[PDB]
Amino acid sequence: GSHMSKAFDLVVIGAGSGGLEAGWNAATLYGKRVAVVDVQTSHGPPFYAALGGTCVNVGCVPKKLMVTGAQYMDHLRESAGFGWEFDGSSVKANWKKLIAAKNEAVLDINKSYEGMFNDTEGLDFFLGWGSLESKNVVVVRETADPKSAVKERLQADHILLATGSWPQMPAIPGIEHCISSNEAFYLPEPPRRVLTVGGGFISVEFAGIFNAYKPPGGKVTLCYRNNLILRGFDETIREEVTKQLTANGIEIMTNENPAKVSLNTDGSKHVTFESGKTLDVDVVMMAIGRIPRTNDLQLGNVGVKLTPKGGVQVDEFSRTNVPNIYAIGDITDRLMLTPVAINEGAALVDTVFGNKPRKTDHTRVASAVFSIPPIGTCGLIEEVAAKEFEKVAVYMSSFTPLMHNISGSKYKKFVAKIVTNHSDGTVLGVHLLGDGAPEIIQAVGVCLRLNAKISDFYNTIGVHPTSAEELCSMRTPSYYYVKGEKMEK
Amino acid sequence: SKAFDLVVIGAGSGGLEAGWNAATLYGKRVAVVDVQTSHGPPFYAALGGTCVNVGCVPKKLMVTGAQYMDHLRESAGFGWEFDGSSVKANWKKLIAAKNEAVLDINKSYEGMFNDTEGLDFFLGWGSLESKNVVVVRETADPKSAVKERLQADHILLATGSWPQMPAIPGIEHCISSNEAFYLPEPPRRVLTVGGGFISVEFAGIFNAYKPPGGKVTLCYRNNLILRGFDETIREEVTKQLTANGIEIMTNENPAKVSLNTDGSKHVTFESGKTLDVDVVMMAIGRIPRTNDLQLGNVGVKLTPKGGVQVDEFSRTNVPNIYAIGDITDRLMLTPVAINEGAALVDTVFGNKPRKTDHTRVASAVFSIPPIGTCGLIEEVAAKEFEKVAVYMSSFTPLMHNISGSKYKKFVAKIVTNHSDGTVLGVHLLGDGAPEIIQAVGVCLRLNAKISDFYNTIGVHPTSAEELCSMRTPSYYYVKGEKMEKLPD
Ligand SMILES: Cc1cc2nc3c(=O)[nH]c(=O)nc-3n(C[C@H](O)[C@H](O)[C@H](O)COP(=O)(O)OP(=O)(O)OC[C@H]3O[C@@H](n4cnc5c(N)ncnc54)[C@H](O)[C@@H]3O)c2cc1C
Ligand SMILES: Cc1cc2nc3c(=O)[nH]c(=O)nc-3n(C[C@H](O)[C@H](O)[C@H](O)COP(=O)(O)OP(=O)(O)OC[C@H]3O[C@@H](n4cnc5c(N)ncnc54)[C@H](O)[C@@H]3O)c2cc1C
Ligand SMILES: CC1=Nc2ccc(Cl)cc2[C@H](c2ccccc2)N1Cc1ccccc1
Ligand SMILES: CC1=Nc2ccc(Cl)cc2[C@H](c2ccccc2)N1Cc1ccccc1
Ligand SMILES: [Cl-]
Ligand SMILES: [Cl-]
Ligand SMILES: [Cl-]
Repeated sequence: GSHMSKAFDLVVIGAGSGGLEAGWNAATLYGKRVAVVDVQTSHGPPFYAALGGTCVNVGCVPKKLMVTGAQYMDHLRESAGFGWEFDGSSVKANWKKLIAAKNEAVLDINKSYEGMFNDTEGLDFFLGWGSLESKNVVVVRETADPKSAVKERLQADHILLATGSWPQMPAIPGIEHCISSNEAFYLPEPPRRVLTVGGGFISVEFAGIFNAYKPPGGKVTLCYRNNLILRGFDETIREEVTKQLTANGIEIMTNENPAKVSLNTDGSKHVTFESGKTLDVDVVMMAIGRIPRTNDLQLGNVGVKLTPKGGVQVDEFSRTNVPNIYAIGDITDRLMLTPVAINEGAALVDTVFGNKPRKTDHTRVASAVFSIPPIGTCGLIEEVAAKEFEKVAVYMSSFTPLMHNISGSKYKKFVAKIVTNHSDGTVLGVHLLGDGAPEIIQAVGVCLRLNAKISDFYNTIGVHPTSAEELCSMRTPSYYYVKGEKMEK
Repeated sequence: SKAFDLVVIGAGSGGLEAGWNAATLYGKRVAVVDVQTSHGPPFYAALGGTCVNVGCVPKKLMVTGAQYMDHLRESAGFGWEFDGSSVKANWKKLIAAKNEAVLDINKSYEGMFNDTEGLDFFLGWGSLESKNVVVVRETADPKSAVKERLQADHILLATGSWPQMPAIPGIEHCISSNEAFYLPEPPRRVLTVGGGFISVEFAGIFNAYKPPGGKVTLCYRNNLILRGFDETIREEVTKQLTANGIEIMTNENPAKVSLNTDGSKHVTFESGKTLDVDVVMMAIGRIPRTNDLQLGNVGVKLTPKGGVQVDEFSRTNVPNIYAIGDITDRLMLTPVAINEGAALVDTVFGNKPRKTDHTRVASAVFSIPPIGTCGLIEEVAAKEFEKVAVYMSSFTPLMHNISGSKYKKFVAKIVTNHSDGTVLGVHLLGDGAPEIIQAVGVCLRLNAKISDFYNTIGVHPTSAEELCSMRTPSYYYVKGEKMEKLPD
C-alpha cells in the first residue's frame, strides 16, 4: 500500500545565501522542521553553485580571494619605492596554484555546511532539482528536465523559492563559444587574451583578476555596450575607475557590443561587434547580467506570477500571489547582494514563523566593487538625488595619496564624495574609490540609518593618517543641484 | 608692522590651523614662529610640526614599507613565485624616500606662507617677554641675540611635546624616535623601551628592515603592553608581534645603559638581567615642551604634570594667552590639536564660541597588524554603568589561512550599556582597523545603539561587516563584575 511522504513546516528550494539563513533561523530559533534542496553538495562543474549558494561557491567568496591574489602584482611592484629589492625577472603568477588554494577553501566551507546539516535537529538537506508539483508539494528530481525520475515528494506547509540567478547569455551566433563567470573559476590555464563582456562589477572584477595572472604578452579587454562602465555608480568614480584600469594595462571598449563569435582554426575566438570591428581572444567571458533562475521551478503548476523582467513578484514581505509561497534573494530581481538575501530570509522567517513581522529595507544598502583599487558605496548618487530633492549638495575630495607618490602608482586617485539634502544636511549618499574603500564604507551604512547630517561627519575628529578621515574634513560643498541643475550658488 | 592680531609659537598641527583660519577666514595679521624651516637634525620638528616632520606622516610611510615583509611572504599562498633568497630590505632607500616626501611638505608649507597675505612666518626661538610681547631669539638659550620682538594682541602657545628620557645612568647613550627617523643603517639588534604606540610601531618597522640574524626586543615595565587599549587586543597584538619574530619583554625596566667600545649598548635591567643591542630607543612617554617658553615672565600656570593649564576654551590664567595641542598634556593627537586651534580662532575672532569635544575621539595604532579604536574600554565602562555588555568576534580571516599567516586573528568588539543598548566603545585589530573605525566615530556622535549596528546590512566580504553581525553579548559586567551569563 501507500506510505507517508517526508513532511516539513518549510521547504526551501536553493541552499544559498538567503535560503540557508531562512532554513537555519526557522529550525534553530522557532523549532520548525525544515527541508532544503540543492543540486550539488560541493562546488564546481557541472552545476557550479551548490550547497552554500552562489556567493560561497562561484561569487563573493572565491572572487575576493582571487582579487586578493591579483593585488600582489601591485604590491610586488610598489614595494620597490619603500626599498624592497629582489630579482624582478624571477616573478611568475601561478594561476593553477591560486585555483587550487581557492578550491580547497571553498570545499572546506561546503563540508562545513554539510556538517551543520548533519548536526542540527530539524534541518534536512536534499540533493537534486526541486519544483512545485502543487501548492504544498515540492518534488525533487534527478535532473532539471521535468521528466527525470522523482527522488522524493516533500509535503510542505510553506515553500520558499530561493534559487538565485544565472548568467545572461545573449542569443547571438557563436554564443556557445563563450563562457560565463561560472567557468572562469575553473579555467585550467590562465587565458593569454580574454574579453570580458559587460560594464558591471563582475566584468570589472574579473578583468583585474585576469590581468594579474595572464601569461607573457597577454592582453585583457573589456567591452561595454554604452558610453561609460559601472552604470548605477557615482559618475566621477566611473571615470576614475576607467582611467585606473587603463593605467594598469586593461583595454576598455565602450560603445561596443558583440554581434557574434566564430571559432578560429587554432581554437581561439573571433569576435565581431555590432560596429564591424573585430577582436581575437582565447576567452570570451559573458558578464552582461544575471537573470532570476525561474525556468526549472515549474511555477505554472501553481500560478506564481512573474514580473515583466522575469523575477518572482513579491510584496514588501516577500510573499507571492500564492499563499504559503514566498521568494527572496536574486530570484526577486531587487538588489542582487548576499547580505540582502540573508536579511530577506531572516525577515521572512520572523514574519511567517516568529512574532516580529519585519520587512527588509532595500534603500541605503552599502556595497563594494573589488576592482583594483576598489569602490565602496552607500545610498543615492547625485543625479538620482537631484531628481528627488529641490537642493542637493555635493562635497568632493580627490587626490593621489602620499604612499602612492612614493610607490609609483601615481594614477591611484582616491575619491571621496558625500551627497546631501542641502535643506537639512541629511546625507543621502557616500561614494569612495581607493584602497580600503569597502572597509571604510561599512560604518557609513550605520551612519545613514541614523540619518547622519554632513555636520555629524565634519564634527567628528579624524583618525590620522587615513583615507577615511577625508569624510570628516569636508565642510564646503564643491557644488549643488537646484531644481535639477548643477552650479556653485 | 611688528604688531599682529595673533602670534603663534610653534608652526605645527594646532598652531598652523589657528594661524591659517585667522588670516584667511578673518583677515587678521598673523605671525607664526618655528625653529627650523624643514625636517631633521638638529631640531627634528620644524615648520609643519611633529606629525609632518617626525611623527604621523613619516611613520605611516615607514610602517607601509614594513608591511611588504608580510606581503612578499603572503604572496606565495596566492600562487606568486620569485627568488626568495634575492629579497633584501633597503633601509637607506626608505629613509631617502621618506625624507624627500617630508621635505616636499615643508616646502609647500613655505609656499603657502609666501603666497598668503597677513600670514607671516618667523625663524627662531619664541619666548614670552611680556603679556603682549613675544621675543624671537637665535637659540633656545634666553641670553642669545634677539632676532625680533612682535607685539601681540593675542598669543597662542603650540610648541607641542618632546620625548621623555628617564634619569638612569647612561641615558645619553640612548636615542628617541627623533633619531630613529634618521638612523643611517637599520639596527641589527634594537631595544625599544615602552609599551605605548611609538615603541610598538617602531618595533614593527625595525623588525622588517633588520639585517640577517637581527632581533627586535620591546620592553615594558608592567605585565602587558598598550595600556589604555582593549585588553583582548593588547593580548592579541602581543601574540601577533611575537609570531612575526619580535621579542616582548614584559616586567622589565632598564636601570643602566653602558657603552661598549665597539659602539654597542649593554643594558642592565632592574631585575639584574642584561641585554646587548646596537640601539636603545626610549619611547616611555612624551612631555609638554614648556621649558624654553620663559613662562615665568608672565606667570602662565603649569599643572602638577608639566602641561600648560587650560579651561575648555584653551584659555590660560593670563588673559589673551592661549594653549592648544600636546602642550596641554591631554590627548596627544594631530587632529585634536587641529580641532582645538580652529575652535579657538572661531571663539576669539569669530561669531560663535566653540569648544573641542575630547570624548569619543577615534584613533589608531599602526602596529603590524594595526588597531582602530573609538570610545570606552570595557573595564572603564564597568565603573560608570551598572550593566555593560561586550560583543566580540575573533577569528583568522580566510585570506590568511591561504596566506600562511594563521596567527593573524581579526578582533572586533562592541561595548554597550546593556540597559538601553547605547554603544560606548568599539575596538578593532586587523588589516583595515584604522580605516574601519573612522565612521564609527560618527555613529557615536549619533548615539548609535547595538541594534543600529546589527540592523545595517553588511558589505560582503569585508572584515568591517563583522560589526554588523553581532546581536548576542559574549559576556557582561554587572556592578563591575565580569560574568558570561546575566544573573537574572
Ligand atoms: C561572480 C559573482 C560575484 C559576486 N560577488 C558578490 C560580492 O562580492 N558581494 C555580494 O554581496 N554579492 C556578490 N554576488 C552576488 C551573490 O552571490 C548573490 O546576490 C547571492 O548569492 C544571492 O543569494 P540567493 O539566496 O538569492 O541565491 P544563491 O546563493 O545563488 O542560491 C541559489 C541556490 O539554489 C540552487 N538551485 C537553483 N535551482 C535549483 C533547483 N531547481 N532545485 C534545487 N536547487 C536549486 C543553486 O545551486 C544555488 O546554490 C556575486 C555573484 C556572482 C555571480
Ligand atoms: C613618533 C610619533 C608618531 C606620531 N603619530 C601620530 C599619529 O599617527 N596620529 C596622530 O594623530 N598623532 C600622532 N603623533 C602625535 C602628533 O604628532 C602630535 O599630537 C601633534 O603634532 C601635536 O601638534 P601640536 O600642534 O601640539 O604641535 P606640534 O605639531 O608638535 O608643533 C610644535 C612645533 O613647535 C615648535 N617649537 C617648539 N618650541 C618652540 C619655540 N620655543 N619657538 C618656536 N617654535 C617652537 C617645534 O618646532 C614644532 O614644530 C605622533 C607623534 C610622534 C612623536
Ligand atoms: C547562521 C547561518 N546562516 C547562513 C547563511 C548563509 C549561508 Cl550560505 C550559510 C549559513 C550557515 C548555514 C549552514 C548550514 C545550514 C544552514 C545555514 N549558518 C550557520 C552558521 C553558524 C555559525 C557560524 C557560521 C554559520
Ligand atoms: C588649512 C591648513 N591647515 C593646516 C593644519 C596643520 C598643518 Cl601642519 C598645516 C596646515 C596648512 C597650513 C600650511 C601653511 C601655513 C598654515 C597652514 N593648511 C593649508 C592647506 C590648505 C589646503 C590644503 C592643504 C593645506
Ligand atoms: Cl600557471
Ligand atoms: Cl640598508
Ligand atoms: Cl590600514
